[PDB]
Amino acid sequence: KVFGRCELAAAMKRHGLDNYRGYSLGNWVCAAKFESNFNTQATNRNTDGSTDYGILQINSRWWCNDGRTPGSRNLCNIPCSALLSSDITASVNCAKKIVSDGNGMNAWVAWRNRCKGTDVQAWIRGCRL
Ligand SMILES: [Cl-]
Ligand SMILES: [Cl-]
Ligand SMILES: [Cl-]
Ligand SMILES: [Cl-]
Ligand SMILES: [Cl-]
Ligand code: NA
Repeated sequence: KVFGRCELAAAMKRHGLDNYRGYSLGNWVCAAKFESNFNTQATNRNTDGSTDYGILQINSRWWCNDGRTPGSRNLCNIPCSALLSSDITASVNCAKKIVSDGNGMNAWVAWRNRCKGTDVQAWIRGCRL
């Protein structure tokens, strides 16, 4: 599923991401835009053989099991394929664990390079929330 901007903002708000660990909703929408272009089916392989999955590009090196990342962890206790669903619940719940692990949203490279320090409120401007 390819979300619209305001559609995704509303879904993320319903799932408790607005101001989660102090990160306003626009931060999460901006991260999803640049990680996946709002596409739940996005995948990208990393140099070390791990793979990033879904709307927030969560990495099989630490967070999910895909059966092909030897020596990795599965800290969200899910198969990585569950992060590709049109229902974003699994991605949101795993992202909550990630953002709580000490490094905040710096875990998302695209957030750090393209959202951090910008006017992220623009990503939810005009949306009925
Ligand atoms: Cl957009
Ligand atoms: Cl915001
Ligand atoms: Cl594995
Ligand atoms: Cl949902
Ligand atoms: Cl933080
Ligand atoms: Na893994």
